[PDB]
This record gives sequence, structure tokens and C-alpha cells, in this order.
Amino acid sequence: KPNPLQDANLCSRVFFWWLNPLFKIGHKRRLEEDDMYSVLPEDRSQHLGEELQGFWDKEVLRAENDAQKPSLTRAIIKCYWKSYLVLGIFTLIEESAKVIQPIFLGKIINYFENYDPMDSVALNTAYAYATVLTFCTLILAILHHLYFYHVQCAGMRLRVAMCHMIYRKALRLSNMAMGKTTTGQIVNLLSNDVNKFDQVTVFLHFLWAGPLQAIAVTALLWMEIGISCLAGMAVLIILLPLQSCFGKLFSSLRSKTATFTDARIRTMNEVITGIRIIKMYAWEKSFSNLITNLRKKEISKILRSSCLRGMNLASFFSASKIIVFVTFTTYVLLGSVITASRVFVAVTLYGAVRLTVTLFFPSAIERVSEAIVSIRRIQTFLLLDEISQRNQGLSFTVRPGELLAVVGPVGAGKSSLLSAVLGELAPSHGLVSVHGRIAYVSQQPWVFSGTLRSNILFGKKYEKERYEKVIKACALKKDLQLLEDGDLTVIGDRGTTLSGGQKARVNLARAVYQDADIYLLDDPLSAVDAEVSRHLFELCICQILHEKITILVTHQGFQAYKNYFRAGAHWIVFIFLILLNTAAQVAYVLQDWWLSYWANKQSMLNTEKLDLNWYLGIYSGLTVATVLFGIARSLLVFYVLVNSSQTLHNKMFESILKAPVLFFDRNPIGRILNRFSKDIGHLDDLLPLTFLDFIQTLLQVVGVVSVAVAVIPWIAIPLVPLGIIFIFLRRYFLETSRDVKRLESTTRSPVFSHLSSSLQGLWTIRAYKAEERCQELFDAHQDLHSEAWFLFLTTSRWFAVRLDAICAMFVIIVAFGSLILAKTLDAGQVGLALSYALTLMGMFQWCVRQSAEVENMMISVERVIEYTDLEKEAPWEYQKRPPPAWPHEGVIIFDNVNFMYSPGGPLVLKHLTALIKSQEKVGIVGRTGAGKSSLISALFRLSEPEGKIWIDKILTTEIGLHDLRKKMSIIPQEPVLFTGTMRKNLDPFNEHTDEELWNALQEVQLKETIEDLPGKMDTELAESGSNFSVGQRQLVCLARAILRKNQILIIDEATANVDPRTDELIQKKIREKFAHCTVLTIAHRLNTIIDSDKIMVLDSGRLKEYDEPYVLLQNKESLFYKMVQQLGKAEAAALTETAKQVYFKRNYP
Ligand SMILES: CC(C)CCC[C@@H](C)[C@H]1CC[C@H]2[C@@H]3CC=C4C[C@@H](OC(=O)CCC(=O)O)CC[C@]4(C)[C@H]3CC[C@]12C
Ligand SMILES: CC(C)CCC[C@@H](C)[C@H]1CC[C@H]2[C@@H]3CC=C4C[C@@H](OC(=O)CCC(=O)O)CC[C@]4(C)[C@H]3CC[C@]12C
Ligand SMILES: CC(C)CCC[C@@H](C)[C@H]1CC[C@H]2[C@@H]3CC=C4C[C@@H](OC(=O)CCC(=O)O)CC[C@]4(C)[C@H]3CC[C@]12C
Ligand SMILES: CC(C)CCC[C@@H](C)[C@H]1CC[C@H]2[C@@H]3CC=C4C[C@@H](OC(=O)CCC(=O)O)CC[C@]4(C)[C@H]3CC[C@]12C
Ligand SMILES: CC(C)CCC[C@@H](C)[C@H]1CC[C@H]2[C@@H]3CC=C4C[C@@H](O)CC[C@]4(C)[C@H]3CC[C@]12C
Ligand SMILES: CC(C)CCC[C@@H](C)[C@H]1CC[C@H]2[C@@H]3CC=C4C[C@@H](O)CC[C@]4(C)[C@H]3CC[C@]12C
Ligand SMILES: CC(C)CCC[C@@H](C)[C@H]1CC[C@H]2[C@@H]3CC=C4C[C@@H](O)CC[C@]4(C)[C@H]3CC[C@]12C
Repeated sequence: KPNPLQDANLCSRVFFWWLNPLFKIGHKRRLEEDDMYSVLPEDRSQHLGEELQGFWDKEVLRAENDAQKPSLTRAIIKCYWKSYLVLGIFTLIEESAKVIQPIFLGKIINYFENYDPMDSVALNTAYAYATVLTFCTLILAILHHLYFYHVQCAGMRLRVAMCHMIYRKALRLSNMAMGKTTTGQIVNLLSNDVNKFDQVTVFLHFLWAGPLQAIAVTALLWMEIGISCLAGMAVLIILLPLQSCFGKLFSSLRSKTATFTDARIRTMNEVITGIRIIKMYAWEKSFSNLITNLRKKEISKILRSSCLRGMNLASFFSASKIIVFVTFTTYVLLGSVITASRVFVAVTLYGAVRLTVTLFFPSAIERVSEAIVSIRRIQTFLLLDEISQRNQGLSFTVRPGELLAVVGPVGAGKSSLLSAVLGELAPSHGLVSVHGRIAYVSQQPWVFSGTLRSNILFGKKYEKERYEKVIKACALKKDLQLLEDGDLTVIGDRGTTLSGGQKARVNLARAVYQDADIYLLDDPLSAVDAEVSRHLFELCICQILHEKITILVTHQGFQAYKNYFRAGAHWIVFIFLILLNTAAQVAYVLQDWWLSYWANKQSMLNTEKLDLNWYLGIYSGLTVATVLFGIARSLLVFYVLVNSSQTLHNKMFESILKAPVLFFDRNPIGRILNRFSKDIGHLDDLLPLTFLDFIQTLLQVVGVVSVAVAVIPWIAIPLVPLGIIFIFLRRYFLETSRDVKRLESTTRSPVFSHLSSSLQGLWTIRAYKAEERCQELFDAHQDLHSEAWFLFLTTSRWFAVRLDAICAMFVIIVAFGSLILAKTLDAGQVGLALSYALTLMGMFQWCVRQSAEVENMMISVERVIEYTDLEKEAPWEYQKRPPPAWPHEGVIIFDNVNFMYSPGGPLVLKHLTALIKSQEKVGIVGRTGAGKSSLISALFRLSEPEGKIWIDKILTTEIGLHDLRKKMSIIPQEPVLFTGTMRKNLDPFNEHTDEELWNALQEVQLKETIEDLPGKMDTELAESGSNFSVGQRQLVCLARAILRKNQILIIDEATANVDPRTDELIQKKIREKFAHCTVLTIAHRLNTIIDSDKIMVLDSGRLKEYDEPYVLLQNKESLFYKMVQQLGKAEAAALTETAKQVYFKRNYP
């Protein structure tokens, strides 16, 4: 993949003319990894890493010789100073041009001030000054992009070399070092701490170009207006601590909102995870109340932070107005007069120095601080003790052809012995002599990123016959056939596409194919079956390894915007907001126009004087109006958008609380929580800020264009082509930038994956001498990502060059049409128009970038609105409320009941017809998934069933959901305890008394177990009772059932893996607590339901038998007797005897 940048001229490199085919291809179709350009030889990972490693080694040697600490910063400087000096030269030139061009602007205005229609030498000099101004504009607009690309490439090179050296160090760390650190510390310092180097170089040269530019601008201002510049300079200086305090207060406000956002997200996770149980118990109202309280508490602080951010933006908007106001107020109060040549030179110089002071210097300070911190961290990492290069009283030897075996309990030291053999255990005393290639198998299987064939090869050359022999010996044919691509299938991190046995088999195959002199195996057959383990142990060891040293360890659009804005406030508020923004921009421009009018009226004079009171009063009024309107616009925009976010969140949460269980079955929990964690997070604190910034910048651009058009009406003619070209160019760019932005995102993850895999299997990597091959693989992975970072930089520069070309064409048109039509213009108009044209720079590009960011961020709004209108089940309440004691008896009649999880899916129940008399015990038996689990769903109307179900001669489908689910108790398979007090977990609605709760706890025998915590019952618990036992949770649910005290009770899978003592306790309490309540039990074991009055028999969703268990046991052809006989003989006899005893005791007293 040749890189056309290698064969480009200087003219083709300044304008990025070599990137056109890529944009054409991206416009035609989509871009893949085959469409990228290979990196230049000077940008390869190995080259940069080796250079920086040599410099760092020299620095470390010098520091050790001089007996002091080494400096990674000093090494980096000594490496990159030569290449970073020339960028300093060009930034010096750029800042010089920025400072210089106001002088020629003022000279053009001065020509306009002494207009003589007959003189031509003055006109020629004015044309020359305009030409020099255009040259400065072209220097600032054209070459800056190549300069910026080189500046960013320097930081990219620094980051790549950093990553290479970090990986090289991490590949040889000692065991004590690995014990001190973790596998996450190495990953994070390369995933987030090395990215500071991409941004440190952009602002690195402003630390000396900020103060110098400020001093030069102050000197020029003193030359122009005099001592009056000190007021503007004082305001500009004061602007820095104000911003520092704003930041220090916003951070404090945000750290207080985070503590509520986290609690809200945790509660959301809990309710989403336990949605079936919450719907079963009808507690959605309580959870809604809790979430509403938390959301309101978070929203208050979000409102405070939004107000602070709006004030910050208003201050940024009106700072220039305030500076110019104070400067010229003192200028005219000291006794001088106002002229257009000086006013609009001071304005331009103040604008330049204001951008420099308020943005570039603080950004440089912050990024340099972060970079220094990161360099300190990396220097700390690069100095841990490393393994020395190979130059109780264990003493044994092993010869080739000997299958040594070690058998012992866990913790004996077999793994430690193998590590000592490999050299991992440092010999405190004794001597270990190991010579030759060593093959090692770790206890835990390890598979690195790549394919199965690549994993087996481990970098070795592929051989067909050897690979086939190894595969056949390892019995991997079935595992290969299990995959789609066979042996070429890509295995993900931790083998997500395979199993543990498959990973172990692949590792064994790789070890065998490596063909080492010494073979070491650790726990090979523990995680696999019997036949495969025997086949391995025989035909891959006793024959293959019979000639090798062996040691073995064995154990055997537009609607989106419309809805987003309509959710915020009524359309009248939108009209008022539009008017407010328009008035703010109008006043902002009218202040400058008033300065121009003052200059013109002073010039057209005569001694007569000007009304200072009048002019200064109108000036101050315009400034005050500008400031107030900016503040109002910012506050109103923030309030409206935050209210929109709040309303959207409320509607979405209310809709998802009522969505049926099918929606939660179809969607994963993480996907559900993403729209409450990330999308709402955007809508709450980033979209309003981005929207307000974009609106501000767009209105400023419109104001500049409007001033230019108003001064010279003919400028509206080239504007139509300049806008059409801009629209088409933006479409053309965005058709490829969005494809490039994802390549650099999906190519970054393999680096971290390889890092994690190499860290995990570091012992296996070092067992063989194949570590340079892993270094080369890491180099290739890093090259594949620097291959897309290159395009990310170059396409952005490509777009910026053409945007700057359009802006510079506009500036040139203004500056030359002013002189062409000089017979009708005057100094004030010319100065105003030309100064605004000069300010258009940077503003245009920032507006475009902010528009792109807003369009990117609207996806969260689209997702939130999509979840806002989900499906809704039957309402919780109906018009006809039931009698207060509708559970009179509990007789339940099923008549022609067909139930399916989803419409159009396979059926589960087929024509169920049965009757359940009050106060009887019913057992349910059958196959797993054969309709046993759908009975509770049909009875609780989780999915609306087909047919008629009668409870006390009332139809279930005729009464509301909350008026039905609340009157029948449920005991789930796995009980869940919700976060909160025991009082909350036993009675969320507070419908009972403390004495009743204590009585229930005594009945379930947790009262004594509870009354020893620091709190009586209000102790906070962990997620789903992590500090409690399964039996404890079951008894808590039993206490819930007793407290509810409903006539109908249903148990589903009571005991699965609980201790027999708690099982017997639960069974006896269930039997002796609910004598007068109808109980339906769905049990997977026949011991618990042997004494039931009747047993339901289900066969593939068909009701087969409905009679007494003894009667069914009498018939041998009955399904119940067959399932009994499957259990055994003695247990079957005991169950039959128990059924006979129950039948005799009940029916025949
Ligand atoms: C980005 C910057 C560093 C490059 C732009 C050039 C500048 C270094 C400036 C500084 C002083 C300027 C000069 C100052 C005064 C004049 C006199 C002026 O008037 C004439 O000599 C008459 C011209 C004519 O008759 O056409 C022409 C422009 C010129 C040479 C200027 C040309 C541009 C100069 C060299
Ligand atoms: C007219 C020109 C030549 C003046 C140049 C400006 C320097 C006198 C100052 C301005 C900003 C300063 C930097 C601001 C921030 C930092 C980070 C800071 O790093 C630390 O050692 C502190 C740890 C941390 O940053 O958390 C101190 C040095 C340094 C590079 C400073 C070095 C001296 C600098 C370049
Ligand atoms: C885009 C729209 C909806 C914004 C609001 C309307 C503006 C386009 C109007 C409202 C008031 C207008 C101003 C009202 C009066 C004048 C005086 C006028 O002064 C002169 O040049 C003549 C001298 C004189 O007025 O005696 C210049 C235009 C200006 C500033 C107008 C500029 C255009 C303004 C700001
Ligand atoms: C002459 C200039 C100042 C324009 C006049 C416009 C004002 C009449 C409007 C425009 C912006 C409005 C403000 C926009 C945003 C806010 C924040 C908003 O939220 C809060 O302060 C919290 C309210 C709560 O928590 O209930 C309350 C209304 C308020 C002050 C508005 C009050 C009325 C304002 C100042
Ligand atoms: C006196 C009138 C005629 C104008 C004379 C031009 C003078 C003032 C110009 C010419 C060269 C200019 C300097 C060129 C280079 C730089 C370095 C830059 O980082 C800050 C601005 C600064 C320091 C400029 C300040 C202004 C400057 C000294
Ligand atoms: C506050 C913004 C939104 C709009 C109001 C702008 C006001 C403050 C400005 C803009 C245009 C100005 C007017 C422009 C021209 C003249 C003609 C002169 O013989 C008397 C003053 C008068 C009439 C000015 C008074 C102040 C003025 C009305
Ligand atoms: C951003 C949008 C919504 C509103 C911005 C409108 C502003 C920037 C425009 C609209 C009308 C314009 C004015 C129209 C007419 C003149 C007279 C001319 O001799 C000097 C400029 C001046 C005074 C213009 C200054 C800029 C102006 C006030």
C-alpha cells in the first residue's frame, strides 16, 4: 500500500493535493483497512522506539555514573529538540504575522482618512498595503495547516515511541514487579496516560509565544493610543483568575452531582435486573418514587452547574466589548479624540491578544502539567526491577525419554517447582542447570489474539504434515468442525469463541508443534472429559514425548430536533429565545458601529467640540445592553435545554417502567442501562453547552457577513457561489471523514488486546525464546493504528485548507473592493468592515466544527426519544374495581388457556382445562421448559394469555394488573433482596407495624440473626444480599409472603442447592404456616410435593393427569409412576409409602 505523500511536491503537499483519490473513493463507497496508506519509514514503531530507547539508555548510564536520578524528560528533549526547533521558527513567523497585519489595516484606513480623488500615488501605496495584508492572510491561512500537521506528527511519534518502550519494559518485568503492579496499571498508562503526548506538542510552543506576543501587542498599543491601553490590559489580565475560579467552582459542583448520578444509575440497574420480581410484587410505584427523588436531587445541582456555565459563556462573549469600552472610555476622558485609524487598530490588536491570553496560554499550561505528570508515571514504570538475563532443598535431575510425574495436593509446590525450572523462582540457594529448548504448559489455558492456526504456530513457519500430525494427535478435529472456518477461525480475547478445553487443547498442540528439547506439562487433563484426556495422555505423550525431556504435573433528521425543542418549552418561549439572540448580536455589532459613527462625526468637524456626555452615555448603554442580552440568552438556552432533558428522562422512565416483560427479554440489561447512563448523561451536561456554543459562533459569523454586505452591497454576489461551494465541500468531506473516524477507533483496540494477552501469558512467552516475535507483532499492531491516525490528521488538514481558502477569499474581496469603490466609502465604514473580516478567521472553522459536534451528539436524543414511546401493557387500574375481599376462597378455574411468550412464537400451553378448589395443595411436575415455567406467567398475566381464567367468578383479563398481582403471593426460584433497610425490603409501602414485622421475622427465625447488627433493622445491604445466605433470602421471601397474607400462594423451584437443614426448615414452615391458604407448588423434586392433594402432569405443554398422587401411582401406565420409577427403587418405594400415608390420613380418618 504505497503512500502518495512520499512522492508529492511542495505545492502538492501545502494544499494536500495527494489525498484526492481517497476522498473520491470514499464518496463512491465505504472505506476499509485495505484503503489506507502504509506509514512512512520514519513513522514506524520500531524505528522510533529504538531511537528513544537508545537515548534513554544513554541518559540512564550517565545518571548512574553521576549518582543521581535519571530524567525521561531530559532524554525526550535530547531526542526531539532538533525536530522541534523548526516548528518554533515557523510559530515565531506566524505570531509575527498575526501581530503585524493590524499595522497595514491601519495604513489602509489612514489612506481612506486623507482621501483625494485626483492623487494616484496614494492609491498605488494603498494597493501595495492591501497586497501585503493579503500576503499575511495567506501565510496565516495556507501554510499553517502543513505546520500543524507536522506539529501533530511530532506528538504522534512521541506517543508511539513511548508505547514501544513501555511494551518492551513490560515484557521483561520481574515476578516481584508483577506482584507489586497489576495487569490493569500497565493497560491504563498506555490507554490514557500516553495520549497526553498527542496534545502537549500542539501548545508546547505557546509558553514562550504567549508572553512575547502579549509584550509586543502592549508595545504597539502604547505606540498607537498611549497610556489608555493599560485599562484594557488590566481587564485582560484579570480575565485569567476569573476563569481559574470558574473552573475550580465547576469542578466542585460536578463532583457533587456525580454522587447522585451514581446512586441513580445503581438503582436503575437494580430495578432493570429485578424487573420480573418487581412486576410480580407490584413495587414499581415505590421504585418510581425513589428514582424520582434521586433524579430531582441530581437535577438541582445540574441546574446550578448549567447556570455557572452560561455565565462563563456570557463572560467570554462580552469580554471584548468590556475591554474596548474601558480602553476608549479612559482614552477619551484623558483628553484625546477618536479616529477610525486608531480605534480599529486597537480593536484588532486587543482581539488577537485576547484570544492568545484566554485560550492558548491556559491550554498550554494545563496540557504541559498533564504531560509532565504522565512522564513522571512512565519514568516510574520504566525503573522497576527486571529479570536478570540468562548467562525446600529440592535436588533432582531428569533425563531425556523419562516421563517424570509429580502427584500431590493443591498447594504442594508443583507450580512453584515448574516456575523454578523455567527460571521464574530466583534461587536463594542451590543451583539449577537447564539447557536446551523448553516447552511449558500453564495451568490456566492462554490464547492470544489471532487465529487458531496462528496460536498453534506461535510465530513458527507452517508445515502441512507436522500440523496435520499434531492436530490428529490432539484430537482437535471435532473442535475445528465446531467452528465455521475450522482451523482459521479468529479467537477473541480470553477465547470467547471457544471453551476452556478447546483452549487447553490448542495450547498443548502449540507446545507439541514447537518441538522443544524439554517438555513441561501442568494440569493438562483436569478441565477436559475422560476419553479426550486419555487419548491425549497416551498418543501425544507416551509416544510423541518418549524422546524428549518430560516433567509432568497430574491430578488424576428534523423530527428529532423538533421533538427535542418541543419537550423543553412552548413555542412562544422559542420565539422569545430567537428574539433574545438576535438582539444580543445586534447590540454587539451596534457598539462597534457606534464607534465608527463617532469617528465619522468627529472627522466631519470644523473650535467646535463633541457632546462627550451624549456619546459616552450611548456607548455605555450599548455595552450594558450587549452584556445583559448575552447573559439572558445563555441562561434561557441552558434552562430550556435542561428542562427538555428532564422531561425526556421522566417520560422515558415512566414508559420503561410499564413496558412488558417481553421487551426486557429481548433487550440485554447493558443495552437498557446505556440509555440511562450515557445518553441522558450527554443530554444533561454536554448537548446544551455544545448547542449554545454553536449558536453563539454562528450568529457571530452571520454578524460579520452582515456588516461586510451592509458596507458594500456588491459583496452579496460572490457570496452565493461561496456558500454553494461550502455546502458541497462539507458534504464531500463528511462522506469520508465519518468513515475514517471509525477506522482509527476499531484499529486501536488490538493494541490493548495484545498487551493484555502478553501480560497474562507472560510466563508462557518467556518459556520459549520467542519474545522478539511478540515485539514485532506489537509493532505491526501499532503500525496498523498509526496508519489510520495519519489519515485522521491529513483529511482534517485537507478540509481546513479549503475552508481557509474560502475565508481568505472573502477577506481579500472585502479588502480590495473597499479600495475599488473608495469614492463612496469612508474611514469608519472601511475600518469596521475590514476589522470584522479580519476577525472572521478561526471563528468560521470553530462554527463548522461545533455544527459537526452537534450533529454527532443528536444520536443520544434520537435514542432517548426512541425509548420514550415503547409498547405498553394493560393498565394497572381499570374502571370496575373488584370487591375489597375478592380473594374470598381462592378457587381457580382454567378454561381453554393457550399461552405464548410472544405473538407468532412457538406455543407453550395447549388448551389447559382444570379446576383448583379452595384450601387445597397442588403440585406441578413435568419437563424443564415444557410448560412448567409458563403457568405463573399465565396466572400473573405477564404476557396476555388467550382464553378465560376465573378467580372467584371474576375474569383475570377483566381486572387491572395491579388489582390482580397484589392478591396472590409468589415465592421465586432465586430470592432477591433490594438495596435498603430490612423494613423497606419487608414492607416498601409501610402498610404494617414494627410489632408485625418482628413477629414475621420471629416466625421465619431471622429475628435473632438480625438483632445483632449495629442497626436494629435499618442496616444497609449489598447487591441482592451478597452478605446473606441463599436460605436467608428464601426465609426473607417467606416472611414477605406471611406479611402479605393472601389467600392464593405459588412457589416456584423452592430448593435448588441449599443446605438440608434450611431446606427442612423452609418446608416445615411452609407446611405449618399456610394451612388455610390455597398453595400451588412447581417443584423439580418429588419429595416436597409428595403430600400435595393433587398433582398436575404436563407433557410438552399438554395437561395429562389431574388426580390424587396415590391414584396416579396406582396406575403403572401413568406418567407420574414412570417419573417416580426413573428416580430409583428404594426412594420410589419411600415416596409411594408417603403418598399412601397421606391418602389414608386425609381421605379416610
Ligand atoms: C508576514 C510578514 C513577515 C511578511 C510581509 C512583509 C513585511 C515584512 C512588511 C514589513 C514592512 C513592509 C513594507 C513597509 C512599507 C512599504 C512601502 C509601500 O509603498 C511603496 O513603496 C510604494 C509602492 C508602489 O508604488 O507600488 C509599499 C509596501 C512596503 C514596501 C511594505 C512591504 C511589506 C513589508 C516589508
Ligand atoms: C518570555 C518567555 C521566555 C517566558 C517563558 C515562560 C516561563 C517562564 C514559564 C511559563 C509557563 C511555565 C511552565 C508552566 C507549567 C509547568 C509544569 C510544572 O511542572 C512541575 O514540575 C510541577 C508538577 C505539575 O505540573 O503538576 C512546572 C514547570 C512548567 C513546565 C513551567 C516552566 C516555566 C514556564 C514555561
Ligand atoms: C436581522 C434583524 C431582524 C435584526 C434587527 C433589525 C436590525 C437589522 C436593525 C434594527 C435597528 C437598526 C439600526 C437603526 C438605525 C441605524 C442608523 C444608521 O445610521 C446611518 O448610517 C445614518 C445616520 C443617522 O441615522 O442619522 C445606520 C443603520 C442603523 C444603525 C440600523 C442598523 C440596522 C438595525 C440594527
Ligand atoms: C433586558 C435583558 C435582561 C433581557 C430580559 C430577559 C428576561 C426577562 C429573561 C430572559 C432570560 C430569563 C432567565 C432564563 C433562565 C433563568 C433560570 C431559571 O432557573 C433557575 O434559576 C432555577 C429555577 C428553579 O429551580 O425552579 C429561572 C428563570 C430564569 C432566571 C429566567 C428569568 C427571566 C429572564 C432573565
Ligand atoms: C513603528 C511602526 C512603523 C511599526 C514597526 C514594526 C514593528 C513594531 C514590528 C516589526 C517586527 C515585529 C516583531 C516580529 C516578531 C515578533 C515575535 C512574535 O512572537 C511576537 C511579535 C513580534 C515581537 C513582532 C512585534 C512587532 C514588530 C517589532
Ligand atoms: C439596543 C439595540 C438592540 C437597538 C437600539 C440601538 C440604539 C441604542 C442606537 C442604534 C441606532 C442609534 C441612532 C442612530 C442615528 C441617530 C441619528 C442622530 O441624529 C440622533 C441619534 C440617533 C437616533 C441614534 C440614537 C441611538 C440609536 C437608536
Ligand atoms: C445575527 C443576525 C440574526 C442579526 C445581525 C444583524 C447585524 C449584525 C446587522 C444587520 C443590519 C446591519 C447594519 C445595516 C446598515 C448599516 C449602515 C452602514 O453604513 C454601516 C453598517 C450598518 C450599521 C450595518 C451594521 C450591521 C447590522 C446591524
